[PDB]
Formats: sequence, C-alpha cells, structure tokens
Amino acid sequence: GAVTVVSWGGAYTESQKLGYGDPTAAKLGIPVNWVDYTGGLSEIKAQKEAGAITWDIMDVYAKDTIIGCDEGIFHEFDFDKDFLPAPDGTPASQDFFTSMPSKCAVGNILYSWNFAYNDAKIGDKKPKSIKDFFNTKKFPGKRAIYKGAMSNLEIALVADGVKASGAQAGGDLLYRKMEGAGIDRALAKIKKLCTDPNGGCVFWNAGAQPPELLANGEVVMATGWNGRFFNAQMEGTPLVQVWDAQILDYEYFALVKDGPGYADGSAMKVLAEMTSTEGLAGSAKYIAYAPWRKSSIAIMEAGEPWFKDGKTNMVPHMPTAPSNLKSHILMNPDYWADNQDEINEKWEAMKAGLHHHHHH
Ligand code: PRO
Repeated sequence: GAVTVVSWGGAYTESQKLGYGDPTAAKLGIPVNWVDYTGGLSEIKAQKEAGAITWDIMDVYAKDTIIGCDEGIFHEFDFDKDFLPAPDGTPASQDFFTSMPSKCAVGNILYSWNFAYNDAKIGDKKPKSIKDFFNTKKFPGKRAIYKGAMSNLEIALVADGVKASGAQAGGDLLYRKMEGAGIDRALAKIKKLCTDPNGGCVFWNAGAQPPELLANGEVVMATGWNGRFFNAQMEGTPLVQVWDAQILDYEYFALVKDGPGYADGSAMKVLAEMTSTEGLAGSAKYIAYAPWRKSSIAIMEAGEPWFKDGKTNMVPHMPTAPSNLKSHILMNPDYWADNQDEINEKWEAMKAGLHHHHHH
C-alpha cells in the first residue's frame, strides 16, 4: 500500500522525491506519493476530526511538531528504536546534530529565511542588509513578505536595530525582546513598510512565489526560503540572496496517527528510510538545504562538488555556511508554538487595516 507524504511543492518537494522518496519507494516496495501544502495543521486537523485521514507523513514547521504532538495528531517516536543509526553505528540521537523539539519530530534539513533581489532589475544600487529591505528611500518599490507574523517580526526588530544573538544555549536572545512592546514595534515597522507609497507589500504563501515575483519584476525585494532562491539561480534567474539577519530554521517530518499506513507500519518504514544518512545527504544534491545528520553532512562535504552536476559546490550555499551565518537569527519554535494565536490576532488586524485605509 502507498504512503502519502505532504510537503511544500516546487523545488523542495523535488529535492525530497529525487533525493530520498523515490529511492525509498524502490528499495522497500512501498509506493511513496507526494501531496503539496503550504504549512500548518489546519488540513490535517480537518481530516482527523472528520475521521478521514489520507495523509501519512508531514513535512512540518518546527512549531507544528510541538503543537501536533500536544494535540495528539502526531506519533511520539522512540527515537533510537525508530530511526536508523549512522553507517558507523552512531545511534540516531547522537547523529542528528542536536535534540528534537518534540517527541513527535524527526529532522530532515535545515533552511534559512532570507531575502533576495533581481540583479538585472534592481538598478545600480544593490541591497546588502536587512535595513536595505526596509529602506524605501534608497530602494523604492514593492516588497514581498511572508503572509504570517512568524519571521516578519524577527526581521523587523533587527531592522529596527534590536540585536539578535544567533544560535546559543537557550535560543536566540532576540525572543526575550519580543514581549508585548517588542511585538508592537515589529507590527508598526511592517505597517510602515506596507503603507509607504514608495514601499507596499505582497504577502506570499507558497515557497515558489518569492523567486517568481522577483523574476517577473513584481517586487524589488522578497523574503523567502534560501533553497527556493537557490533553485531559481541554478535555473539561470539572476537573483542575489542577502543573508544579513537570515533566520536559521530546522525542518522535520512527523508521522500522522491513524493515517492509511499507520497501523500496518508502512509509513514508519518509509519514514525511517527517508531520514537515513544516505537519504538526507541525497536531498542536498538538488537544493541548498543542509542535512540534519552529522554523518550526512560529512558525506556531502567529502563528496564536493555535491550538486547533481558534479561541478557546483554546495557547502557555500548552505544555511549553515559560516559566511552565511555572520548575522543570523536562530528561529525559536517554542515561542511561536506558544504565542502564535495571540500574535496572529494582532497581525491579521494590522493587515486588515492596510486594506480599510487603502484607496483604490
Ligand atoms: O519549502 C521550502 O523550501 C521550505 C524548506 C522547509 C519547508 N519549507
């Protein structure tokens, strides 16, 4: 019977299907099919409440591993029994480079939220910083920003000169600066950008939209996920990524309880093989997302140039390359799992105010 994996489409799903989905299906004799979504838990909640679950494995935001575990949607793993050791025998829990954020999480890749511009359209002045993203005088034009508050509030505060620490024990220091007053400042900063006649905002929802909007000249700068910009660059689109105040984030799979392949063990078998050392390394032959396992990272580095063409080195494009980390923010999934409802109410009220004050 087939196992249904849910992911984000475009270049990301392609990297997964080619890197580890199709190889897993061929090795196990369990078909592995892919469904596109745009994140969150609303679809799976609807399926679960209807008693009509068709999804088996979901590629999810870090915060949704926590929420989906707490809501009883996802299966709590027994990590070293369920996931494969590294080839040298290292247990999975010691090969994955840090701890899981929830008992329902297993890592796949690391990715960055950053921004890009179209070097052929932007003009002679070139954006170089997150402050430039917000600078409508030096860089007039529309911006594309993510539809949700998550990531936007962080970059807004850093653009306001509030300091992030990057990764360290306890998470990024930025989040202690995101209580009520900090959230209000961040909302005001986004509102300012989106209401400026020399700015304005398109809210993106799907990962392919930022590179497409830049390729077509619809915005001058767009936030997005670095792998989506990387894919467009490798297709010949003259985008340039800016890594100042990039947000380093961690992605996971979760196993859906009571999905079609749950009781018979088929979904778990697929998941264990997809998240193997070889599987996670294989995905990085296609997209600039870093494998979660130390063993997979070592394979990629030893195998450079690791890109599918046997020519392009992948390490300099990774979210975790030292050059790309110089001013990064580390995403905090507990913050968003805990606070997204309260914050989203204010965020959506801000967005509704943009329209009610907009004159055609
Ligand atoms: O779709 C993408 O490119 C990013 C990577 C993790 C999931 N979202």
